[PDB]
Amino acid sequence: SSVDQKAISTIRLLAVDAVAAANSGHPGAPLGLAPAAHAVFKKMRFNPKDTKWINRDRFVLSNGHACALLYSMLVLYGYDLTVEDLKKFRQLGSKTPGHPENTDVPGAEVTTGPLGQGICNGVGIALAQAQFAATYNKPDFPISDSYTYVFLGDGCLMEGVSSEASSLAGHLQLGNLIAFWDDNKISIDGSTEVAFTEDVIARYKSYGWHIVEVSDADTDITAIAAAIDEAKKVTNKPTLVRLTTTIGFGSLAQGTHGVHGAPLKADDIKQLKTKWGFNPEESFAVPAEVTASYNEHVAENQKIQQQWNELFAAYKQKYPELGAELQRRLDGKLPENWDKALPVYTPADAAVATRKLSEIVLSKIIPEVPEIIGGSADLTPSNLTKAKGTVDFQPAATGLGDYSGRYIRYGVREHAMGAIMNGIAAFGANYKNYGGTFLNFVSYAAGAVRLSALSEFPITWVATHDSIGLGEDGPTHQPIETLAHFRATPNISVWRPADGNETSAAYKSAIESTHTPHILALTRQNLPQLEGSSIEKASKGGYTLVQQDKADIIIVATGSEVSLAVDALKVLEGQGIKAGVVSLPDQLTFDKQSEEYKLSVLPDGVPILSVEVMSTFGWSKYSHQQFGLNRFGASGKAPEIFKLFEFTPEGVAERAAKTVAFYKGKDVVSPLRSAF
Amino acid sequence: SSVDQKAISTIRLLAVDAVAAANSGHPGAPLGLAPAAHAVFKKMRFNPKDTKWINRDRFVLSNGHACALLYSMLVLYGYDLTVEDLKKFRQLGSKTPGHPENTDVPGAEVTTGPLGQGICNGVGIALAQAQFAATYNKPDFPISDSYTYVFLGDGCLMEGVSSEASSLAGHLQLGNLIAFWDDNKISIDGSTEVAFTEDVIARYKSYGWHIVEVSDADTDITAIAAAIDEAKKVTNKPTLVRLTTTIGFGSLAQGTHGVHGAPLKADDIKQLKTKWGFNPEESFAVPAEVTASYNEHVAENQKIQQQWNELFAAYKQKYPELGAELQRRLDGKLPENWDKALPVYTPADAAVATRKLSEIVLSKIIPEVPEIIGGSADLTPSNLTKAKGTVDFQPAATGLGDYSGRYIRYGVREHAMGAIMNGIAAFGANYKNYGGTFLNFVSYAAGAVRLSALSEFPITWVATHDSIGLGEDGPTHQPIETLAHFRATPNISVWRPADGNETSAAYKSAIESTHTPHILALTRQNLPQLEGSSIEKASKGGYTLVQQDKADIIIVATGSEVSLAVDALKVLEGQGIKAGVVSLPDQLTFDKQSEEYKLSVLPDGVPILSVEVMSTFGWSKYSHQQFGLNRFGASGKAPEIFKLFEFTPEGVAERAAKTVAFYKGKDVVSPLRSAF
Ligand SMILES: Cc1ncc(C[n+]2csc(CCOP(=O)(O)OP(=O)(O)O)c2C)c(N)n1
Ligand SMILES: Cc1ncc(C[n+]2csc(CCOP(=O)(O)OP(=O)(O)O)c2C)c(N)n1
Ligand SMILES: O=C(CO)[C@@H](O)[C@H](O)[C@H](O)[C@H](O)COP(=O)(O)O
Ligand SMILES: O=C(CO)[C@@H](O)[C@H](O)[C@H](O)[C@H](O)COP(=O)(O)O
Ligand SMILES: [Ca+2]
Ligand SMILES: [Ca+2]
Repeated sequence: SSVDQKAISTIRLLAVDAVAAANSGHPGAPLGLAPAAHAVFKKMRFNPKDTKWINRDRFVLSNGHACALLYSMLVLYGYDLTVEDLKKFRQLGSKTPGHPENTDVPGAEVTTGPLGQGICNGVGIALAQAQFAATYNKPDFPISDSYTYVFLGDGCLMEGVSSEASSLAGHLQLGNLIAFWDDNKISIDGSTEVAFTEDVIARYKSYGWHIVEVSDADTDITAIAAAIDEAKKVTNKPTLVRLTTTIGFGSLAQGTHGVHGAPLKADDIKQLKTKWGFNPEESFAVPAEVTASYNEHVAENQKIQQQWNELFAAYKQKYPELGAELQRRLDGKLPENWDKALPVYTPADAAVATRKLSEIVLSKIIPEVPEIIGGSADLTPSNLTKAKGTVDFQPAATGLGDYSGRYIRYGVREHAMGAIMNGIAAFGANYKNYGGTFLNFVSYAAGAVRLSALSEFPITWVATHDSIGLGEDGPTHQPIETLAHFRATPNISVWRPADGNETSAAYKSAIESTHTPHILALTRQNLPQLEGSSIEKASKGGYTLVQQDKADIIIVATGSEVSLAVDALKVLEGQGIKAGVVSLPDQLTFDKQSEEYKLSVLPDGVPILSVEVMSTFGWSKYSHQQFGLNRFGASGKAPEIFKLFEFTPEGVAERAAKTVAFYKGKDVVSPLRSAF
Repeated sequence: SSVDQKAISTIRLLAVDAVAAANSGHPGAPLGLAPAAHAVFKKMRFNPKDTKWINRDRFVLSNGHACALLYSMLVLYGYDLTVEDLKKFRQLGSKTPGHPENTDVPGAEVTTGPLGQGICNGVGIALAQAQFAATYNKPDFPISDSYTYVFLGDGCLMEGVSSEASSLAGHLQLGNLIAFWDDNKISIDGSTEVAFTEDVIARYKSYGWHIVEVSDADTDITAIAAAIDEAKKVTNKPTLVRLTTTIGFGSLAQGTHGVHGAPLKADDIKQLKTKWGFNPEESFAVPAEVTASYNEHVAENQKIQQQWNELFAAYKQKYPELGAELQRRLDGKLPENWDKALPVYTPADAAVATRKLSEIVLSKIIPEVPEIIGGSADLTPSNLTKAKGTVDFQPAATGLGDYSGRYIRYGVREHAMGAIMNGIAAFGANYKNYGGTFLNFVSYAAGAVRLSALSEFPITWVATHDSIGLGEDGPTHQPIETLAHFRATPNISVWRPADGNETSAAYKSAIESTHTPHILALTRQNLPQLEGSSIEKASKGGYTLVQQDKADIIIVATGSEVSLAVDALKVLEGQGIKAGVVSLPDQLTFDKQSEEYKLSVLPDGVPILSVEVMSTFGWSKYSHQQFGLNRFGASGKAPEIFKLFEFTPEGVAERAAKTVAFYKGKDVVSPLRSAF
């Protein structure tokens, strides 16, 4: 009460002092949201000493620039983050980076800062919670009953990705999602009147959300707590709580854009402290009564988790099969020998498009690995991402699925699908989740994909129609730059399998992943089964498909161009040129192999030509010369497009012959060599 | 009447026959939207023989997969597109590609197919029209009074980019925008009930749009025409017309997802023809009464344009200064010697961040070039994109600006900003428009940026905070992959100027552009004025900044790393190594120079090391070894991040020395050489 007010002041002043010490960062939203943070964390169930308790409530700061607020809460509650870490806010190597990162910050569920992402991550956490609860809960066994609390600002509400995810969350009736809009009428460019005058509340009602409005969120923590209680009674709608706040509340500069994103003036900090009963000569004060009050809540939460552990033990007795499955998932382990379900092919099998091979893999592994769920952005019958016989993830009230379903209809929402996948991964419980679209439209989701990599989440894009091989839809659909973009992003495995065995290797990697997102670039068109491919060899990312001791040239290729390279080898033989072929289904996986393995694939002393029907960027890592497509495509029958751009056996052979000639009398060393 | 019905049938059957001949494409939405297309084009003012008449109404097919409908309208109205072109729908090299492309299709204002883009392009066309009208119209001189008509589907309404643009368009009170939702309750994955159950109409009202609902848009062309008349009376709101249609109307498979995206069965086409009075044995029928009726409307429109030409002549008499400016703009010519306003610097001038240099350029050229308008995605005081003293583009009713304003508050809406910029460029009248955000968040707009390149639109991104040099905001804000992504996209000039003179060259290129979008990657941090830079040399895209005959190594760098390379040259001199320095402010501009010019910059016989604090992808085009940053960044003071990653004079010198050693006794040829 008095202690509640002191806690709020403590939070506010820790945040302002952290910004002040860094002389960098964002004091405004922390000042405005400290009452709400105090109220929400008092309602949340969490263990600072076990950040991975699966039935914890989750908190996401979607307005991630406000992270001094989050860090202050985590410090006050005794997470593995201290006042000394706050004093190192925004400093190189600290645990308090300028935007929250789940890899570095204990209690940061996701990485935010790029606006709009966190609320979508919250949708995914809530989606996973609903699916998890439907899969495991039993009468008298509420294994999963947690909530997902999200703070977001005007910036997040302006980013289209949040509209996508909010439309979908309302459709999915996600009643355990409770989001709070920091309604402070200020963004970087000033008043929201200059660019953001829509009726946000009316829009959220149009999505099927419940609304609670708190008119004085600067002080009315009673109403904020009551809004949470109200939201919990509305079990079939996500709730948006409108928190009408003053940005920078208490500052001389409150209610202005100047308090958004720069440190307060020293005299402003002094009057903040004196107004709230603190010592203006002191920084980073933590009144012991605040610590005590917060510790009481932690102790209660720890007793809740202790009881949850006993509930889980009793669950394993009453439901031994589900209990063992749940234990395995919480231990982060896939089913024993699950990969024996992966399809295997021989060169005698028929040609198949890698999108169809992907369908077949999914159909075999989904029944074996319950923690696989996924969907498509309105391309299910084109991406081939649904296993026959599975049920869609939908609220049962719709009649269209159930929360125990495993297939998500994302609609035409690639960016939100990407960020929702990140939230599903962030939920934990070993979820291995995927999302289908055309490769060219993965680009719509770049904001989220990049965060999958930075956050180290094992999400998977099923990215079909990978090239000019899709044909008639034409250049607005045909990737050119796309693989280069994602390969140039740290920590993305970009698999472009050539055939059945390679597609199984790509899935083995994607599903086994624990820290690396995957993009599977798959074909519309049929490709032959290759002589020399296997799951084992393709699992190395790059391998020698056709070994030619005494090669005059090695052709390195991916996907649809491996078969082309093999056909070019035969043309070259007729010209008296001996070629080897390397298949490079994943450059990242290949890069992580030993130097000796990599040199066995790309040796010294032989010219290497790359062939891939998109950008040549990156390919000089593996080749001396590069045959690619650095112009936009065309609308026509796919074989005619390939002929137009000379991606034919003869066109490849011609460039291979020119490569052999270009290096005659030169000393050639592997592209893997470098000066540093 | 009877002729109206025959026209609608003609449109429907041309579209279905085009799909049938290609055995590829999308018959459903063309069948459903033919009544609306017929009605809208009858209300539109356009000249098939002058696609660039500046006061034409514009039409945008945002659901671009429905382009057989658009092509049928263009053929029937006598644009430079014939039945023979329709017979070549989706065929290599035809003028009827599988999605409309403004470069290839007469009467296609923009390139659509990637969902959500076209409606945003329409917002930009309407924005430009409003700004253009406010700038030039005078009493009795309605130089510009045209409308922007957009067709869009459920897919476009699900893509977040359309929410961004619709929020902004409602805020901007764009009363000459009239959009039509194809409300057919079907997408690729089936019924919209599976993923898209929001109250679209309520959402559009929340943005401040006017609504008209047409309950039977399969037949009620009277109500569609009346909806247009109603929309035109609402001058301070964009209008959404809900067209309740049956996808594939008339087909045996109408009302199903199967009619969305594959050819109809032959017997289905036969019964379509017989039901509508056509010969089932005939394809591509064009009844002469339809041609006649459409020609009447063209003739009336041509008389309207003829009168507009006389109005323009009278305008030039009454308002000679504005008239000459308008003529110049319609001739596609910038003001004579406008570039004399570009700022010029010497090495004696102070260090300045290239974001601040950009502000100064804009402040000098905006007063000289009226066709420059632009804005920022809620980063105006950080991107520095507004010239002091200019007025924002806002409806005057808000009191916050005027439609004659030149500065757009886009809000936190990068993707819509990108697509709106494309629409402003598509309007014509020599508009040279720009949009500011942080470089890392240009990625949120990749869907639109790619279309800027494919559409050949001279738009400009003012992309500040380009690297780890931004410091404390950390890795969620620091570009790594971003330049590689856009450089790998065909037809994007990616300028990364090092200093004042280079920044002026970058703007000279961006503003003179007529077919190439520009991204200007600009710094937060200060950089020195370079000895050896000039507008003239930087205008070549790459140039020798420090010439060293007898160089042991050449260091090629961009942006902030050019000064670093110059400092490394001094360290190397102390180690007995002579270096030259190349500055490469735009790789695309450089690539377009003559081979002899390029070789004068990157000669044979000398190792070349690239230095740029982001991905090394692409750099092997210009260098033998590459020093870059292929991992994510860090949150800290920027100079400490540079030190951590060894982007220091000593760290560059060390790698340069290792490069010299690596090539000792090797024959080195320019990276510009290739085997083919
Ligand atoms: C995708 C993206 N675009 C731009 C930014 C730059 N940026 C950070 S905060 C911010 C404005 C935030 O306004 P709001 O969310 O209302 O925060 P508040 O001012 O209330 O603290 C912007 C534009 C960003 N972080 N992410
Ligand atoms: C950004 C983007 N994502 C995905 C696609 C793939 N695609 C084309 S049409 C379409 C569905 C369109 O549904 P709707 O707009 O309702 O069209 P209709 O079925 O009514 O013809 C999809 C998902 C695309 N063209 N663009
Ligand atoms: O327009 C689009 C996607 O941009 C879709 O309809 C796309 O054209 C699909 O290829 C068609 O629906 C046909 O699908 P598929 O034969 O490629 O599986
Ligand atoms: O959080 C964000 C952007 O992601 C913004 O507030 C960003 O941090 C800006 O850098 C701050 O507002 C400070 O701006 P500036 O000093 O870099 O111009
Ligand atoms: Ca705000
Ligand atoms: Ca539809």
